[PDB]
Parts: sequence; C-alpha cells; structure tokens
Amino acid sequence: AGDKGIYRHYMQKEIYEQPNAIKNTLTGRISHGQVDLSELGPNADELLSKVEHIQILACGTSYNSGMVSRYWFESLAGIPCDVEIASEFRYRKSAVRRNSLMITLSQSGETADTLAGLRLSKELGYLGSLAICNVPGSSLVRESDLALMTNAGTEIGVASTKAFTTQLTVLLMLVAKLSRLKGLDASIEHDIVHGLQALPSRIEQMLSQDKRIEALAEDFSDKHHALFLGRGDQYPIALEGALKLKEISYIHAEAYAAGELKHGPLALIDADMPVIVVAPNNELLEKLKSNIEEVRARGGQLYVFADQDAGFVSSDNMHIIEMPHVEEVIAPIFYTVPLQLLAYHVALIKGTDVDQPRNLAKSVTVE
Amino acid sequence: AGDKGIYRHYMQKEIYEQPNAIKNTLTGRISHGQVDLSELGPNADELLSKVEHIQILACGTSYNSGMVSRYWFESLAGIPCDVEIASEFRYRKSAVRRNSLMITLSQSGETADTLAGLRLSKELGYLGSLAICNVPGSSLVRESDLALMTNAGTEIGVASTKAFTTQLTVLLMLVAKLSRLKGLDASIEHDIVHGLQALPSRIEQMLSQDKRIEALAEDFSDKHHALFLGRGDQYPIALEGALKLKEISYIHAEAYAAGELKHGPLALIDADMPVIVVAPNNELLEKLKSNIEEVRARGGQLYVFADQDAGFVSSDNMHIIEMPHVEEVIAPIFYTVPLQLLAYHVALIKGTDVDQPRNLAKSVTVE
Ligand SMILES: N[C@@H](CO)[C@@H](O)[C@H](O)[C@H](O)COP(=O)(O)O
Ligand SMILES: N[C@@H](CO)[C@@H](O)[C@H](O)[C@H](O)COP(=O)(O)O
Ligand code: NA
Ligand code: NA
Repeated sequence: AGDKGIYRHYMQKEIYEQPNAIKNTLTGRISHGQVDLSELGPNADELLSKVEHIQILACGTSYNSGMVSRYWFESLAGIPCDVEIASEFRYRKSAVRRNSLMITLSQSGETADTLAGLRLSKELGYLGSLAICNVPGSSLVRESDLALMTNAGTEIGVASTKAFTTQLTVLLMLVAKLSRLKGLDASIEHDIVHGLQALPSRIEQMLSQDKRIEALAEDFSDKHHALFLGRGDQYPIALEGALKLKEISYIHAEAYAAGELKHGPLALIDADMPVIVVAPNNELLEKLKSNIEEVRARGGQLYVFADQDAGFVSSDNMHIIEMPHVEEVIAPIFYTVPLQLLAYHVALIKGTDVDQPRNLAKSVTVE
Repeated sequence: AGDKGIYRHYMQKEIYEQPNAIKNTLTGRISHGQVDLSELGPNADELLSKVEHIQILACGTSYNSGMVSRYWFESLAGIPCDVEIASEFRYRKSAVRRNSLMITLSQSGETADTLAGLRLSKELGYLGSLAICNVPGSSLVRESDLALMTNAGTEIGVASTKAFTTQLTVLLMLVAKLSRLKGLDASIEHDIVHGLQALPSRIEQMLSQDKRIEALAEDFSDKHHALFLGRGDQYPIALEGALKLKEISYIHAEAYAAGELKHGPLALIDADMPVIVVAPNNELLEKLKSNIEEVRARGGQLYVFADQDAGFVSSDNMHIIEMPHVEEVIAPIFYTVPLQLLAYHVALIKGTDVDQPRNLAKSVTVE
C-alpha cells in the first residue's frame, strides 16, 4: 500500500498531505492569475459555455464535496446546480434539464452506483459528462467525455481526506472558469484563485494546531451520539464531519442544517449528545445559543469551530474552538480539516481501526 | 384545543382521522375522474402551463412531503423539481430557474423560515407562488399568489400526521393536473385519481392492523438508536419515520438512502441500532440482507415493511412486517402510516409526552 513514513496511519498521513496535495492539484492549472483548464482540449470551452445547469452524482464523501460545490456554482457562477446520491439517480425516472452538464465525483473512479448513474445519463440527453477523479485510467474517467484529475496521490485510508479537499479544489477552479465563460465580473475568479493559492498554507496553519483538536477529542471519545450543524456552504462540511466521525469512531454522529435544529433534534440533546457547529456567523450563533439554552437542564453543550475574529466567547455550555481567519471562498475546505482531525483523534483514543474501519471498504465496486 | 373523543392523545386522533382527512382534501377536487383545481381561478392554468421548473421550500415534516413530491413531479409530470430546507434557501444566493413556480408547504402557514423564503422569492424572478397549507388566513396563504388548502381539520399534536398525508394528497393532485396541462398521456392522471380515491380505505385497512405495529414497538422501545432506509420515493418516507421517532420517543433515529448504507453507516449497526427498511423491492432487499449479514456478529437486525405480494420471508435477523398491496402511486403516503403508529406506540410504552414532546412547539414562528 505504501510507506507511511513518520505517520502512524495512512489516514493521518493523507490528512497531513493535504497542503502538498492541494498544491499538486493547482499545478499547471493557474496561469497568470486565471484558471487554466486547457488540459481539457480545444472544444472544452465550447461545451462549457453551453452549460445552463449542472448535475452532480456521487456517493458518500464524494456526494458531500458535490453538495458544497452547489452553493459555489449557484452563488458565484450563477448556474443552477443539483447534486444527488448516485444510487437514487440511477433508480428513478428523472426530468433532465436543458443543456445540463453531468459531473461525477469519485476518488476511485470505480464506484458502481456512480458509474451506473453515468452510463444511464448518456441516454438521457445531457450535454456531456465530466469526471473529477483521483484514479487515472479508472472506469469513470475512461467513460466520461472530459476528466479533471485531482492528483492527490494515492489514498489508502478508507475514510477519505485529501481526495475530498482536492475534489473541492478542482470544483472551485471549475466554478471560476465558468464564471469567466459567462462573462461575469472578473473579481469572482480572482477571489477564488487567491483563496486557492493561500489554501495550502492556511491548512498547514490548521495542522500546526493539531494538539488543540486532540484535547477536544477527549470530550467526544466516550460519547455515543453527536449532532453536527452547518448553514449554507458549511452544511455539507458538517455532513462530512459527521460521516468521518461515524466511519472511524463508530459514534452515532448525524449532521443537520443549523436552521432545522429547532424543527426536531433539540428533543434529543443531552450530555451524551454534544452539538458541533461549523463556522457560524454571529446571527446564527445567537440562535443556536438560545437553542442550547433550552436544553441546559439536560447538560446540552455546543462546540463551535469559529473565526477568532468573530469575537465569540466561551461559556459553560458553549465552547469556542478558535480558528484563524481565512478567505470565505475557501472556508468550507479549511473547516473540513479540524473535523477530520477530530474524528482521527477520537479513533486513536478509542483504538479503533482507522485505516480499515469495521465493515467498510475503500470503494464499493458493487451496487 | 378540542375534544379528543375516544383517543388518548391528539396525535393518535389525528392519525386515525387520516382517511376522513384525505377524503375531505379530495372533496370538490375530483370532477368526472379528473383533478379539478378550478378553485384557483380562471388564470391559474395559464400560469401553471408556463411552469418549466418547480421549487419547493419548507422545514421539518413539510420538507419531507416536498421531497416525496419531487419524485412524482419528475417521474410522472416530467417537470424538473428542487426541494430545499427553508432556512438554507433564505440565507444563500441562489440561481433561479427559467419559469420556476415557487411552492411552500406548511401546516401552520406561519413558519418563519418558510415565510421568509417566500418573501425573498418575490424579488428573485419566480413565475409566481403557491401555498399548500392547512391553516386558512395564515401568512403564507395571504402572501402567496395561489393557495390549495389541505382541509385536514386542526392538528394539535406537535408531531404532524394528517397534515403531512393531506399535503402529499394535494401534491399528487397538482402533479396530476400538471401532467394534463403538458398534454401527457391521460393514464398518468387516472392512475393518480384512482390511487387517491382508494387511499382512504387503504389507510383504514392499515389502521385496523394497529395491534401488529404495537407489538413491533416493543422491540424498539428500549433502543437508543435506529436507522431508517428507503429508496426513491420511499426515501423521504424513511426521513419522515425517523423524524417522528426522534420527535416523540427521543430515540436517535436517522434516515439514510438505502443505497448508501454501505457507504458508511454499516459500521454503526449493532443490537442497539435496529435498521428499518420502507417498502423495498426484491433487488434492493437482497442487497440490504447481504449488508445486514455483514453485521450478524454484532446482532444487526433488519425490520422490513413490505408488500405481502413480494413473497419475502422472515429470518432470524430480517423481520418482514407484511402489508397489504397498494397502488404504487400512493405507496409513499400509505407507508407513512405504520411509521407514525410505530413512533406513537414507542412513545406510549415509554410514557413520553406525545402531544407536546420536550423542547418542541407546533410551529416555529421565529427564525
Ligand atoms: N470511503 C468513504 C468516504 O470516507 C465512502 O463514503 C466513499 O466516499 C464512497 O464510497 C464514495 O467513493 P468514491 O469517491 O471512490 O466514489
Ligand atoms: N412539527 C414538526 C413536524 O412533525 C415540525 O418539524 C414541523 O414540520 C416544522 O416546524 C414545519 O412546520 P410547518 O409545516 O407548520 O411549516
Ligand atoms: Na455562507
Ligand atoms: Na420507486
């Protein structure tokens, strides 16, 4: 499988390779401050400029990356985007949108549900298909019209880390390139390229503070439940942080849109169910603190990952886990890191099988 | 709040009122075997025929009804449909679709997030708005262009039951009416009207077998977790059955698309986490049984709600909970019932506050 070097597990290694991985993914693609996707060929732009809707299919952690990207495609490139679990798409009769581009996200490029949604799509009237993948020569790559490799290097750990952040990096580059094809304000693209060029050092910063996440992991290591909350583009990061905690600690962690906490889940919260919040602004955190106060009688606690610049202050049931300020455009990618490290340190404390969590496999090559 | 008559709780009452409620919702709307929405006025059809995309906003149980309907709008009326949590829509910059109809679903008609998504939408370029609601003269009704009341009678129980099934009934009628405006095969509409006219007696049948659900409730009443799985149009019913179990039993029940069980959650399953499956076909059940077998060493068990006609047979770790055959078009509505009764009987056994579950309120009139 490969040399782990100084890391104890492939996953830890892959988490620490994120900066170099994202660097590698940017290589050849940034030319004079603009996204250069010329690796796609001379007719690529013709197709891309035709796109009026983007459809994304994937499973697991790859669906979570697609979900983040939808907020980018719509808010920044102004393009309608839908993301769907691959198995759900493949078994339903769908209404295909005018001039829709079909994108599949997959680390392995072999996931059966995703490969099937792609095969099916060819007969449904899509403008064409684009594979974002980390494995060259894999089926999803071979069978798509276009492919943008993430170039993260091989990922051996079953719970994906660098493949996810490099996927979001390729996605943001596509959003950039599409904002330009649509003749949208050039600042949209520059903000993205700048967020991207900073990203590697911003994660390297996040990594240097791993010891603080380790301490936090002690408060979750004996818990059997956890609720992860996020709003907008951080909603999917909360999805991804609960998936990672499920995957390698086996804790029953579920994600929720922050605004729906009150429409149900507050009834479950007690001391055995910590609530994590991913990069909330002030207005949202005020609501959440008011919600957690409703459950103080049961020891409800909020754990808030947030920009030190927001000025939030920890209280007895609200713990601010301060992070460096970072560019809004890349914040979803950056806030993933602490959630990967949290899951990893909980797994270490418990002594679970990080690189091969029970009953899971790197890629599900069967439907 | 009203006479409970012979029922112990408003919720139980509201669950047993479903047949009469759905009847009441169909009243005046079925004319010579076709959906008659003429209550909307003379220009309604002009607008509706213009629709090329449907956007639905709601929270909680109302979002779950919208999610079911998306599969109907796309598979039957051939119309692109997107459903979004109201809070998520209201805080993001979205890409509005060409000729999009905006629909809000709300029992109370006052939910702040949903009312806000509606207000915002007026300035975004939607063809117009339609409120499906159970409270007349409520804000969402007053402020929308069109409204289709569910006429379920008042719902006092905090966890919604008849408002949800009457919402899905109004939704299927709209799908029918739109298939006709698009000049689609007339059978689509007749299948729906027939499924609908049968529905009341089909639920009355489901209700007569309440004693069998009660027995099943004993197997969940001491559990702290539960995974609900569903595929396609039953995926949202699994969402709704896990929400109900969360709401009134306080058990940590989460729903998952059946095809993603393998992409994560299988690592969590043990004896303290029963897996429920909602109306799977043979192909899907074979996969799920193969998945549950992977976790036999930890006592993993599947509880399958399914058409007696499928011929499924119970085994030591797969319990078939047989149901009468029903028309495919209304199956999502019918399979909701047993999940409402399961939650209700678990709550009864535990002695939790069914009609006012801890920390919840009928409608969340604040954001
Ligand atoms: N390994 C898991 C992610 O941590 C799993 O959910 C994975 O994301 C899923 O199987 C999709 O795999 P793919 O990206 O290779 O398509
Ligand atoms: N009462 C709950 C449903 O059982 C809650 O989630 C509710 O669905 C949500 O508040 C939406 O309310 P509404 O339908 O009145 O808009
Ligand atoms: Na945001
Ligand atoms: Na189906």
